[PDB]
Amino acid sequence: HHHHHHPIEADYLVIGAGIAGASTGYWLSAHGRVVVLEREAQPGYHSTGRSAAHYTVAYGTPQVRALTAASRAFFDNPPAGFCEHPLLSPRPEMVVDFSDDPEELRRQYESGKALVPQMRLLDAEQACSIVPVLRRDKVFGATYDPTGADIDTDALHQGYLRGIRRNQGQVLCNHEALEIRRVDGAWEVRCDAGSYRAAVLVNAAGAWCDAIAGLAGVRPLGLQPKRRSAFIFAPPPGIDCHDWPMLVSLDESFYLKPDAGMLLGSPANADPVEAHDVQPEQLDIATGMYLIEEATTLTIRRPEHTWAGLRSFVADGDLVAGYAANAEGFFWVAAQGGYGIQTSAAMGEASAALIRHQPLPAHLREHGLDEAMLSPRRLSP
Ligand SMILES: Cc1cc2nc3c(=O)[nH]c(=O)nc-3n(C[C@H](O)[C@H](O)[C@H](O)COP(=O)(O)OP(=O)(O)OC[C@H]3O[C@@H](n4cnc5c(N)ncnc54)[C@H](O)[C@@H]3O)c2cc1C
Ligand SMILES: N=C(Cc1cnc[nH]1)C(=O)O
Repeated sequence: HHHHHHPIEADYLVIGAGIAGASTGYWLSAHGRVVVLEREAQPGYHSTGRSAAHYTVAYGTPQVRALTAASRAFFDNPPAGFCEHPLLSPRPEMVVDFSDDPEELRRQYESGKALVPQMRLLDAEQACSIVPVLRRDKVFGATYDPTGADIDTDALHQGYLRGIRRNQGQVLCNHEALEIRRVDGAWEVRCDAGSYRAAVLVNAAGAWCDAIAGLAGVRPLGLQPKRRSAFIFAPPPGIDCHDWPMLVSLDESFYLKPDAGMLLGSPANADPVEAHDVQPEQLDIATGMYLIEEATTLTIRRPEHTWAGLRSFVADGDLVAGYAANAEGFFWVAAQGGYGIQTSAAMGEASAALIRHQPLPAHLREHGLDEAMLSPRRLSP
């Protein structure tokens, strides 16, 4: 009984305009009519706007590391017109053993080196030379990856969205998917002012991917959102930290990285929560500050910024890009975990190819990617 606009027909409806939907949409948009439906007034209000903006190959499961490695070429050399400035800035990563676990440190070095030939094994004095605020008594060695990079996430994200629009796609904010139904051979999404129809529904809804499946009547993946908090604080007078690496503890108890002229800290937490607009917890922030003040000579007065975001995982820690079994046209782009920005070029290209029933492009297969490794079918016996 209330007015709605006539339905809009497309080839692919993408739910969510974060890095997952934007990257998938970007690679789809040259081939057909893309409509991206985003709940919020802005596309990057949830996880894509809350990251540490870093690129690190030796991080995550083997599938994650391949997706990340395979994304570098786009990031370093994107198409003409994609963006105005470089997407990556040099930022090596140093993983420091603060718990005296040489066997773990060696395992991570050998593992890392196998993918990153320039990775180095450092002794405690070498780690303290690189970040001189480290407490030598607390340091037992480190790994060092000279190939790490900071990512200009806003430029990357906006580049994907602009690409969609240049290919006559639509990116519609304030268009929460409220209902989803298979109607006359298409998926039909009701938003508050009108509905959208396409043969393909691309579920790129971040921590809400299983909620979208629940609207559609599609069996969910078992996605678990996990809260991670972070904060920005001023370095003490006299400390010039602008060229420090990203510093991470071996057991992921905290990390620390320069953010221009400030420092970004985090307790690197993973507290399981429901999908929601997540806020930082005081205990998260206090724990991160405590651990930084114990590992280093830094004293932290009060943060300039605090936030938290959701890193969402399925049971095996791997990303998901594939059609749902037994649910025609429903395509998952999910389980980005702590890796959705640094994997986005490979995930977007792969997902788009698979949506289109195409082979994975050579450069992706050469990095050891295949359809089965990405598929949600692997979560099932
Ligand atoms: C503290 C922290 C540090 C991190 N560090 C890094 C890092 O250094 N590098 C890295 O690669 N990753 C990092 N991550 C991970 C990265 O943030 C996520 O993997 C990535 O942002 C997930 O993108 P997404 O598109 O899946 O999710 P989101 O960006 O959350 O996008 C999903 C979108 O779906 C929309 N949506 C949900 N439901 C609906 C609906 N009903 N209708 C319409 N739209 C809907 C949401 O509003 C949202 O905009 C970090 C994350 C955190 C929190
Ligand atoms: N991905 C991160 C941080 C990161 C470190 N190096 C690259 N990324 C996270 O906190 O999920």
